Amino acid sequence: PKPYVAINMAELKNEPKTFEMFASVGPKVCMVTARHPGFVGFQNHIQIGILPFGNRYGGAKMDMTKESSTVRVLQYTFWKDWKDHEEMHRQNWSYLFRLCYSCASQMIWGPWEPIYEIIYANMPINTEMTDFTAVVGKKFAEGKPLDIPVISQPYGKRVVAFAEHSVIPGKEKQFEDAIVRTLEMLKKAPGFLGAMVLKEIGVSGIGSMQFGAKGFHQVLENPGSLEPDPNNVMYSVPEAKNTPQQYIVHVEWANTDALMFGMGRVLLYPELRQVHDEVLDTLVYGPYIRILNPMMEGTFWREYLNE
Amino acid sequence: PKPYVAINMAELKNEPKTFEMFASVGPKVCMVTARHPGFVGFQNHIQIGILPFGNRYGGAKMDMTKESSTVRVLQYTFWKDWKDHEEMHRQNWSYLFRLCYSCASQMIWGPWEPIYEIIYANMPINTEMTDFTAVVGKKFAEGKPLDIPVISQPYGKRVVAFAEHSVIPGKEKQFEDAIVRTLEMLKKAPGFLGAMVLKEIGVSGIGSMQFGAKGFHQVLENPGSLEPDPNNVMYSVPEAKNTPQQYIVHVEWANTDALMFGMGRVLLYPELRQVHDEVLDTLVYGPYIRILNPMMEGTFWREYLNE
Amino acid sequence: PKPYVAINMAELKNEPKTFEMFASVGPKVCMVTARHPGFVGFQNHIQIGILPFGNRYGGAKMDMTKESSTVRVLQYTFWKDWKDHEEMHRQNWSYLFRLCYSCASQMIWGPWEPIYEIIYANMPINTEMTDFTAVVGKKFAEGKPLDIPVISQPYGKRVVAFAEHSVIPGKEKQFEDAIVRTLEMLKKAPGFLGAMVLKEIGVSGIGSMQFGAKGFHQVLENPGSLEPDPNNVMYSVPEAKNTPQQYIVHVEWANTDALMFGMGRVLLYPELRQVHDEVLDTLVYGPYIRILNPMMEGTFWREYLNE
Amino acid sequence: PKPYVAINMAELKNEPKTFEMFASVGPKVCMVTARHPGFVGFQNHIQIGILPFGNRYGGAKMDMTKESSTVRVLQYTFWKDWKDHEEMHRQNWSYLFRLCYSCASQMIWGPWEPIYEIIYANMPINTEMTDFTAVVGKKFAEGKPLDIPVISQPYGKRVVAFAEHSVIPGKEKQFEDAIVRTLEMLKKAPGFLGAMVLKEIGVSGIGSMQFGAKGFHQVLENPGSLEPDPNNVMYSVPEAKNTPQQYIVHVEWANTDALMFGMGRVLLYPELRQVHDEVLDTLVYGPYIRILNPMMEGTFWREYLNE
Ligand SMILES: [Fe+3]
Ligand SMILES: [Fe+3]
Ligand SMILES: [Fe+3]
Ligand SMILES: [Fe+3]
Repeated sequence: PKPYVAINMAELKNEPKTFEMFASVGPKVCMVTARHPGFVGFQNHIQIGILPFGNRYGGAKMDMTKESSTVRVLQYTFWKDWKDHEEMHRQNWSYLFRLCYSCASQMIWGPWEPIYEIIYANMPINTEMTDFTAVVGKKFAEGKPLDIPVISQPYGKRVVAFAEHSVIPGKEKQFEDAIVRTLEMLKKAPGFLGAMVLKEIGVSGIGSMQFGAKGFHQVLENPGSLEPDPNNVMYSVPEAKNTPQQYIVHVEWANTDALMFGMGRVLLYPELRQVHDEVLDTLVYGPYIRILNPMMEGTFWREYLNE
Repeated sequence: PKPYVAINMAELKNEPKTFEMFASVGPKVCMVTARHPGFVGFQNHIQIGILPFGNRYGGAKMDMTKESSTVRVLQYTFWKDWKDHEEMHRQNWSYLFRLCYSCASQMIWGPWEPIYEIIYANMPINTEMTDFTAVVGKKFAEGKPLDIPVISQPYGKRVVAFAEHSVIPGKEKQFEDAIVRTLEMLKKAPGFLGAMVLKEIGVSGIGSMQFGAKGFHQVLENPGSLEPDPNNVMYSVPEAKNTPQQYIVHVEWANTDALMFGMGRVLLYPELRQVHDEVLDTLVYGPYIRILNPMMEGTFWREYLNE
Repeated sequence: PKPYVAINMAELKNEPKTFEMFASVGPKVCMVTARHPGFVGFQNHIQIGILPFGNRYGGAKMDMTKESSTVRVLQYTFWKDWKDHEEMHRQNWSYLFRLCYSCASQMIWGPWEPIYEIIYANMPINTEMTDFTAVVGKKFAEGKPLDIPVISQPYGKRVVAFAEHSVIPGKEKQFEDAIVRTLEMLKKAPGFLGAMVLKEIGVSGIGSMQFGAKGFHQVLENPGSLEPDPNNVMYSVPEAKNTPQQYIVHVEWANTDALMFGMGRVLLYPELRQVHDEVLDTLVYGPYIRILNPMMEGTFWREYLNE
Repeated sequence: PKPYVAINMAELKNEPKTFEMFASVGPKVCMVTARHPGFVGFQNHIQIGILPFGNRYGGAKMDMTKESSTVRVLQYTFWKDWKDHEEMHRQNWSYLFRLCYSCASQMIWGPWEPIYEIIYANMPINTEMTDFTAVVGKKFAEGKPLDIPVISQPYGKRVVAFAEHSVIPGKEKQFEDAIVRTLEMLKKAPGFLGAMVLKEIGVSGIGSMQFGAKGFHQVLENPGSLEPDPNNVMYSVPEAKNTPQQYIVHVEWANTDALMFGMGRVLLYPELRQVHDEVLDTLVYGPYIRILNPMMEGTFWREYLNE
């Protein structure tokens, strides 16, 4: 079935010390998160660039890593119930906070952790190029050759278009109907590896280190080994849900060329352009498209999705 | 069904500013072109070199990009009816002319835009290496394993042999029969990714910036933001059709080695050489073979072709 | 009287080896050509650049020799009858083919040899700056001061505007009348050294190395010392004549500045601009203006012209 | 059916001028060779190294190209009848000799051209990585999935083990029986792309430039544009057949590691070692194993082989 998604967002200095901490601390946080039985996996991204839309964002390009002074991370964790995410944080607060806080020296902004429900998903399991022979054989043995997925390679061997949208109040249903129609046609593009639509349902105060006064002081004064009071979070997840309603349209691609022209299909193919125009008419903000590299992931989240 | 093809040809300085403008302005032109419902896609090429034919063109080689001071572009746009191309230009002239004119500072020759009909086509849909598992599965589920195409990868990951021919008046039928027979045998060469024969039917004056006196002066005097009179084009598309009749034989290949020895099959394989000799006996000019890289493309034109 | 003109066109690598062969092989070809009594001279050009028309071809300039990776040659041979050119080639094929073929290692495109009739000529004999005293004296002694020409210096000491045009079918007479009126007024421009209008009447297959299948294979397989079958040309000169009709407007100038502002007189001088507008209204293609340096020439062709 | 094989052998200076002539002159010779209807294709190799057999040839390695002062070529041409090869050489002698003689400046040894019959062949058609989807689809449509070959990529994208053997007189039958059993088992090794056994039936004197006294002087005295008398060869092909009987065991591999450990299977796998020991007991000379790169080839010879 469809899990809920927590996306931890932060911006850090673009320097080797940051990427060393990704390799040291990242796996630990993931291991702590996996203590909860509602955890069904994760997909962690670094932003490598921005889709320029021709020259609409003419200072951007799809790979800005060599030039950029910062790196933005977007860490998806998937949950059977979004309340599992909140329980996990509280049950493991002593490990989690101390781990996360060790990133402090590299932080420029964040963490900010909105929660989403998945309202549409066409996402395959990941496979390495070594796996497809056995996948094909199993599917033909089962009499289901239609179930043979594209090869979506894990661990940094594909790219993600992360398309931010916020919708005019009262237009959410028109947006949702038109974006599904759009993605159902978009899957014809070469190198298309899957898509899903995330609809924000709120924000995790504890995952965003957003406390009341007491916890705020505990964070600012912290030597690194004392927890802020997790009961000092002043708001529930739904209380922080944004209006205008926010969505993420998450589309995966074989490479940045397939991304650029594949996403471009909603502008260049007249039939799809007419359908996607109904999306555009609903927007307060967007589409703003970040280019992401899914480097570290627990691919079994897609096994849960498609069961 | 078979679309018509407009091929915009130009020669520009081989320098980074030229390729930057390809990345900034090119997508804009394509987006404007896609406003017309008769537009079914595009395939935009840079010439990377010239087939030397042994040492017949001993100064040429298949990849001259490092040494060449110029870059030739050949931009295919595909149309349900060629008149759609003419209508699109006129309906969107203010955007198109101003976009296109921004390339002027890099231009050495062109634009020149002949219009072609497709008299023969054996062209697959494009697929990325990630896609072939799902394509195979669907074709077997549909009971059509013969319909499984070769893997023709989009966006700069294959090469094109662009073979110019002009034919002795009265020999067009002999040319057309023998070239089809040739291409039906050529598809056995390894790495063959498809072929088509384009027969010129005229030239788009508006796409070639070829006006009467009034438009000529408006082009030469232009600050960049004023349109030449699009009604000042003095000839219709068929009025400029060339005699001797011109053809493009367009053959796609996995790589330049497959191209070199695959096209060479019409000289090296006795059975095919006898067939291709009937092509050669009809020619005023050619074959002259440009090596093209299809870098930017709207691959859905092959979906239209093969429906 | 007016001779016919064959223009051998080719594009070669811009490197010292190419120019060394011009000095070694070029004179030999010309010497073989002078074996025929219908040969009345020659004028051999390298293209040094392209007229930018302001910034219509903003990437071009009048002298591109330092940056360009290729060099284009345009070799005029003049003939009492165009059939003399065809006879000469066949009678001397063993020398000519082997001489021309030794250029192969430098060739990128060509040879392509259209044949032209001269429909208008205002061209003086060449003289060096040392000659003018005797020319002046001789003309006054004869009572013919009007026969004193401008000083048109031979052997690379003037420049040529090579202006390509193709004309809308049915407008040939309007083009020809208007271009003659244009050139009769243009001769007032400072530094004007003469003009002629060449009208294409066909293409020499043998001079273009355009054979049937048999000769094509003999060319491609050639070690350099065996002739392709000269009777294997499959078309006569007039059979290859182009429609739309092609013309060359050939104007000679004291220097590239005189050329730029002198040719510009058809745009800058209102009275001449009105006349030349009648040329522009007839065009399918052009004017496209190559800047040529006449380096090697047999100036006695102008003596034949002016007798 | 099984063609006959001519293998032209030579050793040339290992310098870029040698490889430029391979690209310029090589295709010309092949085009001349394809004039004969008995020609069914070719496979041209450069030796990249020598299999060291541990340190039995401790000064050799599988890739010696960076260090070696020479390059050895082994050019296979395939013929319906070996007499066709002899006929082809004599019928086209003036082109062939002059083309071949242009290699003189680079030659250190050769040419030497033995002729072979194929007594065993397990060789697939070549395919590029782009082709296999259609090959699989076609074979399943034909109901013959067992006929799906390995992917044997043409044009320098695989390697060849060229294993020289000469056999004790009277042991040819034991050798032939044991090598076929060996190769039938060897096809199990990973990356095995095919094998064939060539049995020498003679030597082409004309292809080896081995004339009588008259032709020898004509060769030594040649300016490059005169043929030696091709009828001055003093021996027929079978008159030069070697005793001890010579064989080539030709095995193709995905890469040099597959080659080293795959050919090594006859030493490392006890069951196959016992079978291959019967080959070793018959030998006067060998096995000596050259590592070859098949760079230029006419892949359709395998289409003739497997029909
Ligand atoms: Fe979290
Ligand atoms: Fe166009
Ligand atoms: Fe000529
Ligand atoms: Fe041979």
